[PDB]
This record gives sequence, C-alpha cells and structure tokens, in this order.
Amino acid sequence: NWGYGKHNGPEHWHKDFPIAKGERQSPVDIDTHTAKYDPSLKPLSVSYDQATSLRILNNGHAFNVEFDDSQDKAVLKGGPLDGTYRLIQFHFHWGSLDGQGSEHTVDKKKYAAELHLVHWNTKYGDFGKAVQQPDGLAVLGIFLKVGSAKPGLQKVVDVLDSIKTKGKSADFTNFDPRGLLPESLDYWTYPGSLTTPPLLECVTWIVLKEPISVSSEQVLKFRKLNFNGEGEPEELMVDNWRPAQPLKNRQIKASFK
Ligand SMILES: [Co+2]
Repeated sequence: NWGYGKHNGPEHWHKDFPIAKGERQSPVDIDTHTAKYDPSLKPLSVSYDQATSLRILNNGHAFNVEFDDSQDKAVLKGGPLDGTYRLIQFHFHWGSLDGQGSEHTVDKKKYAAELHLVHWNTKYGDFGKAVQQPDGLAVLGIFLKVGSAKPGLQKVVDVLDSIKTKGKSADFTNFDPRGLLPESLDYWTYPGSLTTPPLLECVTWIVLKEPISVSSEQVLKFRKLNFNGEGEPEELMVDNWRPAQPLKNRQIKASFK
C-alpha cells in the first residue's frame, strides 16, 4: 500500500521492505568531485534501433512504457556492464514544481524530472529471475530540465490524458526511445537498487551527465496524472521521487575526464 505521501511515503517503506535501509540503496547524491574517472570502462553502447513498445500503463505511482523484450532487441552493453542487458520498460519521476523531481542529484542539485530506462541481464533469461541477482538490472538514468521542448517526448505526453488514473493502460506501439536521449553518453555509474518497493539491490546505475530539455507544457502534462483510481478523490501524480540515500562507502565512477 506504498506511495509518496506523508503516511505511506519513503520514510515508511522500510517497514514492509527492510532492504530500504540496506547497503546499496538508490538514488544517491552524485558528488562530482569525489567520483573518479575510470579509464578501463569501455564505451557505453545503447542500441535501440529495433525497440518495440507495447503499452503504457498508469500503475498508481508513475506511468510505464513497456516493451516487447521477447527477442534480442533494444540492448544496453559496454561501460560498466558485463554482457548484454535488454530494455523492458521506461518511466519517469517528477516534481510538483520545476525545482524538484529527480531522484539522483548532482552536487545536491535536483532536476525537474528523471527518466529511467530499465534493462535486465540476458544471462538470467527474464526480468523475474534477473531481480534475484546482484547484477540482474541496469538502469539508464537521464535528467530532465525545463526549457526547450523535447520533440521525441511529445507522443508520450499526448497519450497521458487516456491513462489519467491508476490502472488505466493504452496500447502504445512504435515509440522510439532514441528520441529521449541527450547527445553525450558521458555518465556516472555505481551499484544500487530499485528506487520503488521492493527496492531490490540488483541495479548497475548508469546516470547520464547531460540532461535533456523538456518544455514547461510537457512536464505540466505529467503533473495532470492521478495517483488515485477512477472515481476516487483526485490526488495529482507529483513528487513521485525517493530522496537520496546513504552512499555507505560505495564508489561512483565517471566515464569521462
Ligand atoms: Co525509476
């Protein structure tokens, strides 16, 4: 029964999910002066040319754009990753105001939103088995700032009025996630967790340094979604971000000098 409010939000999750106070929780603050360039990282490879989306779903916490991951398509590899990870879905975390919304922070700076592209390690056969493994997942995180519109986001924006409330879904085919990526693949990486219950400690995080810009009108449409179900009192879907968690002696590596 978890959420982001006063009585069910991040400060309460540890009761049902004690891993919330674990040794490799996410998100974290990225202290850019403490992160070390790692010259042994091979280039990151994001290969989304054959990505095939299926549906978009309001799950009562965010919206998920889901992909058909039944074939070797939409693959993340290289960088800190061993082997190949396959895209399963993406979603966002965002604020009630432009000054907050991201989960990761950069020298304490909060962005207006954060995009998470979730991939599972193909050595484990599927997502469900992957989330039983310490290297089961790789999440590519991308910061959003408010400025110029992101043309590739508009198809997502325009479908949201059909999934206003918890439990609504719409078919959502032929969406190209390449249109959501910034120019540079410079990144920070560290071992962490899912940022929503069950907070599983399976994730190699790859957080891009370059944000994308989205327009005020685009993020305003995110903020018109509802946490509640149809026919329930309206609670706007805003501030669905978990705050930074203790680093606990992990090291953040930078892909760039
Ligand atoms: Co997320």
